[PDB]
Amino acid sequence: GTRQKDLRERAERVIPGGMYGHESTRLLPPEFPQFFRRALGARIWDADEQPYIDYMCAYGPNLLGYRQSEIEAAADAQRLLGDTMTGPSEIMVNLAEAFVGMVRHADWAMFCKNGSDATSTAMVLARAHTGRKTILCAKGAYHGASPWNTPHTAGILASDRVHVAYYTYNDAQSLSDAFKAHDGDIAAVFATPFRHEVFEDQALAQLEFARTARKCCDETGALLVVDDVRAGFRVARDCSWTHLGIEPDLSCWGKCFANGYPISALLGSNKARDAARDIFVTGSFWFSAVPMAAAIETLRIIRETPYLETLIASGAALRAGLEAQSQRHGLELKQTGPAQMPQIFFADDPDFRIGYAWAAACLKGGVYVHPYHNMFLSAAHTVDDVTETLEATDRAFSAVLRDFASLQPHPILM
Amino acid sequence: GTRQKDLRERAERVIPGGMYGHESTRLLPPEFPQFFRRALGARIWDADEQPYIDYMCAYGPNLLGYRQSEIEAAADAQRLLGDTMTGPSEIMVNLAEAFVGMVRHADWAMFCKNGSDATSTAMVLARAHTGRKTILCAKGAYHGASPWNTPHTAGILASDRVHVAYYTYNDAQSLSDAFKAHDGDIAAVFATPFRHEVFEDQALAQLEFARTARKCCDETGALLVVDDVRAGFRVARDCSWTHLGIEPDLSCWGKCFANGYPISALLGSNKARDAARDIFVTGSFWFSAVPMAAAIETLRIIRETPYLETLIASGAALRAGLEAQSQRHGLELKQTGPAQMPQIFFADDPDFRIGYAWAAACLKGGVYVHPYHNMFLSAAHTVDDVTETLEATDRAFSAVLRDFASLQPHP
Ligand SMILES: Cc1ncc(COP(=O)(O)O)c(CN)c1O
Ligand SMILES: Cc1ncc(COP(=O)(O)O)c(CN)c1O
Ligand SMILES: [Mg+2]
Repeated sequence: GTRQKDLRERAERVIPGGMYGHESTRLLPPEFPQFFRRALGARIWDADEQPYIDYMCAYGPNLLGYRQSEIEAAADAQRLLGDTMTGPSEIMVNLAEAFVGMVRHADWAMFCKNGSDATSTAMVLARAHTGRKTILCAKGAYHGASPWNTPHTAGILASDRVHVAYYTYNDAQSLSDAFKAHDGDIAAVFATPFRHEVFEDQALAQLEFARTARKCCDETGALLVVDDVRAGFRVARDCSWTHLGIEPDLSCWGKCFANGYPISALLGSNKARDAARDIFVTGSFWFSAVPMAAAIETLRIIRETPYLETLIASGAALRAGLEAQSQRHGLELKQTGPAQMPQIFFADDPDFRIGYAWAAACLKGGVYVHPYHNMFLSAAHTVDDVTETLEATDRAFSAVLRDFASLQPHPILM
Repeated sequence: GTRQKDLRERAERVIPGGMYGHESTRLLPPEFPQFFRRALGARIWDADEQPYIDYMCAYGPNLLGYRQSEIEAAADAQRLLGDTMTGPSEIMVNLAEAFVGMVRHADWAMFCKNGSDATSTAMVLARAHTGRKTILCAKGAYHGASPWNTPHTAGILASDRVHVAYYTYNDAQSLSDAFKAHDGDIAAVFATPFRHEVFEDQALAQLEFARTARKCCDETGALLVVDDVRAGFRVARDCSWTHLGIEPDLSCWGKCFANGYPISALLGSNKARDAARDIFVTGSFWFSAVPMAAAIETLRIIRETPYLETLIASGAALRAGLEAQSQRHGLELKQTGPAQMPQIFFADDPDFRIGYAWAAACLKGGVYVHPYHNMFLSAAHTVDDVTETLEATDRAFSAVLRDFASLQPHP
């Protein structure tokens, strides 16, 4: 609309490319809005005041609803006291106690801003702890956008990641072999708790893979690092490997544990405490109290309320509804990963032209779904939201069938 | 006091060493409180409700006073709309226009969280722009706590910084020599706008040094990056090298441009725009609107009010007062760098025993000063605050003289 077009014209002049990073719409159909005006519960409004039921949950942070009144009350109370001060607030202690108490593997916490801050801290910690160099990551796994791990390597030197080595996710043989390929020199294994990457089907972690990670780390003294920045608190009320009976040495957390306030965390066992004290990591904003107050109230709600069961039920209902609509319209889906963090692709759609068209058509019905990145459910998504969503998705399936002969892949994608 | 001691005991159990990073009190005298309860204007209150006139300004962020009412009203207005959303707020555009408008060398802005995010982005951008490897930094200059730049190297590999090379700050010949030592391979020169580092006297940047940096960059196509995360908006209303007449290609900003709200920025000229589009930098929280709304209002106040002149006047008064006071007591100071971001050391105090004792004695008088790290003035510090500060500093000078024979360095 008129406001979006003005904003895009202006943005291109003063922001490289008009926008950047994971929230850029550059690889989405052109009808996706870039700039928003407001948000509440499970909904966002674009600059032209069109509402969307939001299945990105702000790319993860919106766990409980935008402007959730209890979290905003806790943030308000802390803001009357102080935020970014010469030292941390006393409540930093309360937050570390609360987080450590919830995470069975952890005896301590460190707070930072970005999830990338937490994964980088984990990497440096493991090198200090072991005196070894090699960090093992799954090929194509996203752990942040630092030089060591950013997925797109313009301006990145080989030397920035020369001591990162790779294994195939969910392949126990591949991981075992990676330990032996750098025999005696493994500082850490990083693993996301499931496979959650762009343009790729999701897949749950396999027990044998997770056991092999834990066993090889135990045998060698390497630290097991679960990167829970994305899945944290939508799989479980603890580390997302809890249900596999596999406890890491370090876990990284972010996005949603203050329901949108900027704070991330490294949780660590006592095994790793000395190395955590030896490294030097910090930032201007890492000791700010208002995000910590929001985190304390979010963690309370996580502990004390059926938020998790609620958002999973909404996810499951959406999944079932799309399966049924899929069969009716003759357009097979691949719905993968947990229903509460779903990847929803079309079968037999290798250039994504079908998925792109369908996602764009859902916008016209007031639904924001994503053709290449996993989605997310919030505890604020209602049974009514899901019913209304499925009316939009029905029409989107019809629009894709109607326009099927004229569909084109995204040019920049191509 | 009692609450501080309970908190340190509890902290030790659930946080490595009870605290970490630049706000840890580990290297300060033991009477420095680690944990605080509240903050307002130029004052902080510790966990035992003792007020201090605060000369750290939260280590830079507090430019206009804690809980500054206009910035909080602007933050409130945005919070009723939305903060961390599926895309940025429309106000991201307003913020970029405002920041670009204020910064003469800049045509575009990118926003992030940490100052370290901005400096890292500048590094990657320069390598993408030039296709070269070597980043030149001043020996001992702090640009963040990433693997490539962190000052303490536990867990850091040689390979993390093998393409960072060093020059001597304020030494034009050293910088020129460093270009030639990596001939045709310089991606960027990073410089803080003055020397501002721990345990060291500060020094203003020399014109010939800055001109050399600009000229060597111009000749080689390397990018000149001014790291203004610390000094930004306390030296000038533009890049802190504005008074030298030297414009960088990139400048890095953070700490105070949203008066405590967490947001940082890379500002760049069109020369660097293509490379800025080519690199991939992002974060979950980098597109949040409320820090951007605080930033817009902070930047307006910076442009439209005499905040700079106010904090400079306060810094100048404090410096002249301490000069006179120290001389009366026969204890010479080294007050270095800008008066509004002062380093206050004692002459002939190589193990900091005197400065530590003095700084500790200031706490008893309700004044928070730092014996090894530069301090900061805010526009909320008043003439009466300086007068009251000087009463406490006087007593601290007397305390140091009384206990002089017994002073011991920090363990
Ligand atoms: C000049 C300079 N540059 C970069 C940084 C990094 O900022 P942050 O701590 O917010 O990551 C700092 C922080 N002291 C700084 O002083
Ligand atoms: C699993 C995972 N780890 C780390 C990060 C990095 O977090 P941030 O973008 O907040 O720096 C992300 C962000 N997508 C993530 O999904
Ligand atoms: Mg625990």
